[PDB]
Amino acid sequence: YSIDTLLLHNQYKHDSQTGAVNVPIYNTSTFHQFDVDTFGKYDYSRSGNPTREALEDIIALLEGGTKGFAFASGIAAISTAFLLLSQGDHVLISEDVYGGTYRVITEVLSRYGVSHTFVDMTNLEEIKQNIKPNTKLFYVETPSNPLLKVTDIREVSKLAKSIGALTFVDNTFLTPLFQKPLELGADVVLHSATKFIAGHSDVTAGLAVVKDSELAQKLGFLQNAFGAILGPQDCSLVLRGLKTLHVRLEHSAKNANKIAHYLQEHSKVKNVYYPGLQTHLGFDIQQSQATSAGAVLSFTLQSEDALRKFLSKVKLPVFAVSLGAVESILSYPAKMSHAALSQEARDKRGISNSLLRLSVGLENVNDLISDFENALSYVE
Amino acid sequence: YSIDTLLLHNQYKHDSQTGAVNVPIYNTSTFHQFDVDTFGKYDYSRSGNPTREALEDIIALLEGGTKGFAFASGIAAISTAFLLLSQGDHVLISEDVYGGTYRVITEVLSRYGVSHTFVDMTNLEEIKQNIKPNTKLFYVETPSNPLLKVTDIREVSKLAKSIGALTFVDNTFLTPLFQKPLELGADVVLHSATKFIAGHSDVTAGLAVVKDSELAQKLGFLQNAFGAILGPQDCSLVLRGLKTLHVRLEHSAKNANKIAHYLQEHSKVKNVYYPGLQTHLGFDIQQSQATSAGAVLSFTLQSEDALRKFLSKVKLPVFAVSLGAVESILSYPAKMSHAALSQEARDKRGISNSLLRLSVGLENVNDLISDFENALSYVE
Amino acid sequence: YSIDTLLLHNQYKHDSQTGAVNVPIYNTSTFHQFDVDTFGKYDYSRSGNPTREALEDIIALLEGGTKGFAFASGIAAISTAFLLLSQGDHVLISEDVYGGTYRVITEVLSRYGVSHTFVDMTNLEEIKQNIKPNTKLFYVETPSNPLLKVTDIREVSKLAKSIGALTFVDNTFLTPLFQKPLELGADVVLHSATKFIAGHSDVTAGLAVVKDSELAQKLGFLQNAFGAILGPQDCSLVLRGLKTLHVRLEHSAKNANKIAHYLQEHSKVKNVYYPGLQTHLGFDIQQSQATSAGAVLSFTLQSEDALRKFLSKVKLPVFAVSLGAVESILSYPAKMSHAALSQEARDKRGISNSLLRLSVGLENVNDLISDFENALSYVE
Amino acid sequence: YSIDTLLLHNQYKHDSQTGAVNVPIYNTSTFHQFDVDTFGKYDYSRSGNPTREALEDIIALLEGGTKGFAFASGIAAISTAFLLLSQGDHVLISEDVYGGTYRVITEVLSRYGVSHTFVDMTNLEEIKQNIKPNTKLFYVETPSNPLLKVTDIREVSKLAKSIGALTFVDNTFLTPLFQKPLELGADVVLHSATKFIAGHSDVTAGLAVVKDSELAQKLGFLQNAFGAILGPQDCSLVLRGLKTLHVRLEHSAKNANKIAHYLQEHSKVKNVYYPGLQTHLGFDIQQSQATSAGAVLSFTLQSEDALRKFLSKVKLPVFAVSLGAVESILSYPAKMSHAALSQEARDKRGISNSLLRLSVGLENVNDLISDFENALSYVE
Repeated sequence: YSIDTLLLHNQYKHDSQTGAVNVPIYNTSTFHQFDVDTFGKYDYSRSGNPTREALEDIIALLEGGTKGFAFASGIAAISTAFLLLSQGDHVLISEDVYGGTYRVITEVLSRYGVSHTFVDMTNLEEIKQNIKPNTKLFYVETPSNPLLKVTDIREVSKLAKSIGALTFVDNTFLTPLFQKPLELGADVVLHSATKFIAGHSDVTAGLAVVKDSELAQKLGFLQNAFGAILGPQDCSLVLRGLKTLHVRLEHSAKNANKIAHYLQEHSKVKNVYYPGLQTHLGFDIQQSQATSAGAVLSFTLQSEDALRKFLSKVKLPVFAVSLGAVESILSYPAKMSHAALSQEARDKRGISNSLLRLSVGLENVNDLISDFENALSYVE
Repeated sequence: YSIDTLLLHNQYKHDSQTGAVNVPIYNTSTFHQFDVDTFGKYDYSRSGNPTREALEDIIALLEGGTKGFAFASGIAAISTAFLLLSQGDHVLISEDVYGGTYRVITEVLSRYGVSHTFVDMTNLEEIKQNIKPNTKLFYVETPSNPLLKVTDIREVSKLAKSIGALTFVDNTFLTPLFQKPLELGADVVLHSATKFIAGHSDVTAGLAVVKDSELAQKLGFLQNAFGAILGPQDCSLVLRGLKTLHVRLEHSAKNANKIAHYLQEHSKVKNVYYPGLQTHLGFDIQQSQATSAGAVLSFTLQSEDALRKFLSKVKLPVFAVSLGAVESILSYPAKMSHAALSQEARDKRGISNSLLRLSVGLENVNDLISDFENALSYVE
Repeated sequence: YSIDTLLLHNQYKHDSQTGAVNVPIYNTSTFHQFDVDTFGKYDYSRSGNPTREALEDIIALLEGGTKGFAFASGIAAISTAFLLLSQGDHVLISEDVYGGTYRVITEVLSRYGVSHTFVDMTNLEEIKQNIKPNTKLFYVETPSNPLLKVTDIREVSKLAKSIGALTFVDNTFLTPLFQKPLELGADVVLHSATKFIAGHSDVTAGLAVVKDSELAQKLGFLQNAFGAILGPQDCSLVLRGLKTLHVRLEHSAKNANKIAHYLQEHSKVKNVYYPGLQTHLGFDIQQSQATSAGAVLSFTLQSEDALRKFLSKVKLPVFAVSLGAVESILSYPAKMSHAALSQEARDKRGISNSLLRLSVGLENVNDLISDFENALSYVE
Repeated sequence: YSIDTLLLHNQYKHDSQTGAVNVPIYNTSTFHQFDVDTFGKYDYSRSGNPTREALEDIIALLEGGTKGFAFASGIAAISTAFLLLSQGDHVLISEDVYGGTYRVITEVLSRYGVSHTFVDMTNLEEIKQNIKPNTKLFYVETPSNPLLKVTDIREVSKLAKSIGALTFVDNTFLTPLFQKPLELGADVVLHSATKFIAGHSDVTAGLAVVKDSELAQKLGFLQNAFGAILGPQDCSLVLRGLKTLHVRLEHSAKNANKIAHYLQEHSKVKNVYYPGLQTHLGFDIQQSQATSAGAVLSFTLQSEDALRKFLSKVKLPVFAVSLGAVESILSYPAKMSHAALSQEARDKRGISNSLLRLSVGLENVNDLISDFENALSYVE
């Protein structure tokens, strides 16, 4: 069976006891013990419960892993996975990482003797150069926000393997549908399920999957010990969202590709960043490790002036910090994700004041293209 | 107004826009920005949202604090508050702390150069003795599980203040109704809302309150940065539970006191541990810092044999790891909370194989006493 | 075991398969059939499901009945129970019935040849007088809104029995805790669970219980056939609310009694209507069929002017159409429940423009009495 | 904008007060009134609330109507719409109607002097023949279950209009995406939102839309008066489901068409019933009133023996009473929907013991076709 069938045909398609086609919501913190000595499958909801257990198994299945872990947020999943390191440990990490990941490495784990260097993970040499004797982790996020730069997961993993260092990949942007980091040599794959997996902007959630039973024991231990667990009612919303992940992402990715091609040929558009354009650096690497360019693109207008005119005229997209919704989302990274950086740090990452990110939702591609046409008509 | 009125008469008694007497559930991760430059009250649910904000303000109000913080679990609240420390920092902590707190200090923060000594916080001298130049935190849990030993919050706080060290108090057992650690000199108060606050065994939740605006900025920063947030639907269940906290705890505490007095006079009962018994060490300290002995007691039968006979015959209580439910809960700490300790560590904490904890629920006190009578009839 | 123990100690205290102390939410419309010929306990959620089934059994237990039925609203329960009648059938009904019941008899069932006469059910003679050969139903609501008039359930039932006519009792105001109409000769007992049973103003729900297996088959058939079912997530909120019904109502009823006695002695108060006042007509009948006067009272100020002054000054109560909340609710029946009547119909029911209803919540009785004192201070 | 854009771009895409991209869940029964005289937008949740109001407006928008009405179940929507009739009124109704509709006309409304004749609504002459002077309603369900017979909505409506009789259409099978009965002359359109609209088998819900403001006042009055309302938390699940209705139904309908063509050419299949087959009676009528054949087909094997062999071997579909799920559902109408009929009534409707219905979900069409191939391999 292909992965689009597995979203529906798995262990949780029908409850044994009742035939229920949806996993019941166990809104219970306490489980009665029918025996004094042996405890029963569940003692305590934080430790485990049937709703969370189903989401954990299904994400492990989608990513080709042995165990899955559900967290209160994607950043809680990322933070918990970093607790796998101890003081003294060094981290090579993408200079383009999610702002939340940036903040946890620089402001929290720095107080606990976990050091880091930010690097271009797309440059295998610059990576090689900054290796240290205590380097225990390579942290990859591909494709990158908001220019969709591509990291060669296989090559970064091989380098990590060569010094017994771990590889973590934040696979939020493409989901398990399009990219499977564990098959490419990653040790931990991390998701903000808040984004495309849940897909409806209605729940905050994080997932991690591993393939190694020792790492699984350690991450499971940290999930329970820090306690940043996804509540059962939130697991249920993620489980429901997962059921449409194939039809949502196939449609949004295909329409993102058409809109990228249309924007790349408009005379008022300076640059388009999308890994499905042949001229996009990483095009080759993307095709070798993923089965789609995804549903997110960025583009540059002529000036900050054009960009503000465009935003004032477009009707269809929501204007928000986030992505991966069934509604199209326009973001202004210079004013949102990257506002807190120096102008110099934004200039180095190519994050100009003319740049917009589009997360493509489920609107008719022809309505999205017309809405853009119309808004671009009032520019230049 | 007394605190039992404030549970209902506060800022959230009626929604401004609609009159709603309950805070709407904002099941939203994304907020549309109506302006390019200024953002609106909410950008992103993890950062803040109206449902979580109401629970945070109401727990701050109940504890007499300036800011409240809602987490995915009590242990996530405790773990996040420990991230206030850095490597090098030393912690004086209760040897009787919750097993989850024990595990995070000994197995996680020990890998980050945060050291600790476990002490009897009821012995001001033993505390004084183990102070170090780098001691930054005193961690109090009063009353203690499962012997309900009492810590003098005011005296421990004064000692902490005298070396510019922080005081944290885990106030899960008594709730803000009965004990207000911030008024007694604590810097952070911590709750498993999973227990009495929510009160219905149906949601996992943690709370922290502070009175100092700097600590509030730091803890708020850590809440967002690690991301172990309480989801809005779970906040709603905690908000609903809080509305009965006075009528639930007044009834359970009063019935716990009657059952403690009845058990202390039964010939088949060896010991009763309850801070409302005049003969309980800490009786005086409890009355000076709290307005009730609470809803939890422990007692010892003659042998492990009597205890197993009693458990086989009692009908009313649930048998579980937890407490603070509307259903009465019997626990066997030697087999549950403290199973993982050495026999020597259990012998030192007074945690014998004859000892049961009772969390008193809302059953008729006369039905509970009869059910105990009946079960004790088949013993000795 | 007393009824306050049965709220917690029943078939649903611990899930067989898992120990769950709360009934899982079966958010499922479809159940997989593991066999072609036999169907399994559940085929379809509207027909039945485990969450609704638990609420149905627990309300049957509380009311001393054989079967319970959960509906989308109290008025849906009342409307479904009226479908037990056919065209030609005549109904004797309380002239003081809930406005929703009034509207369904007069505007809907009147188009289907179900006729009625409105009567004082407190006058056994006026009832006797308006009996007809086709009278199939006596509809009782005791105590009445908003003057809390009392109907003798036993005597009305005996009269009904004597002509093979049914008795329905709307027991919303007192709940099964205080009044058990099935033990007093009623055939159907009806609840707005929206009110005291759920108790938190957060869910709309109706219940019906019967003791006769034929009526149970007919009402079950109508529940399924019209389909006005309570959804599983709403059943869960009602199940959660039921767990505090004893501690909520014991506190509110006791405080209602103190506030009734205090209002009856204030010089600016003209009348108090409460079945716990010795001078209240029905006092004797109430004590004979119920174990409390309940949590609702009404009172009259000197004028509409005093009433408006009082409302402008009181701080604690919410001002709303409803009752049975953990927050105290003041209502103005002349402007709310009974606005749509003629002045003549309000004059006959004693529903003056000086009259307020109070549903007593969980606020400190001394804060409620002070808040009333203070507001009455600005009157006369 | 096309309808697939309107599923996302409507009045509820962003909350005014907060930017919320999802409508908050108003779990509130009571609304505080800030004024004594005027009431505020909401008085009581049964009467109206913001979550239900959004679902009601969005379904009105999709069906091209002026008002929408949300009910506890599709059968509650159908039953409420029948309360538009009075005793004496006569109904012409499809002999193939949903079993719940059949039961309410024959067992409930028959006791209230509402008479009916069951007819082939696909035969304009047989309809014409059974008209009576008191005929007030024509009840259409197209396409029919389980042979997908097609009713000419325009022609049935014209006939109804010609005697001032109402037209109701149950549009559950095609949804507003594919068929708009109000544009074809229907007065009321009815949905089981339980099926494709919600689409995830996780909520029971009904909808009705009208275009006429008088009918809207009458149906709104009956929605409130009988009280068979959809709770806010259930409205939220329907609102969430609606967001994927285009990508779900476009995929399922396209795959249903491929599977219908594949089954029609298999040598072990006797008949295929699908309105997208050129040889299906109603093919022409379907294309004239709808933009797709939909996601449901039926087919006949050689014998009851083949059918039981096929069911024993197929792996992918769930086996259930229902349809319109993201999981493929096989049903056996002779044993499920139509078990309760005489063999003669099933013989007349063409509902043989060799017939299966398939509701196509979101599985890979090639996995569904292979799973059928494989199972058919063990037959004949």
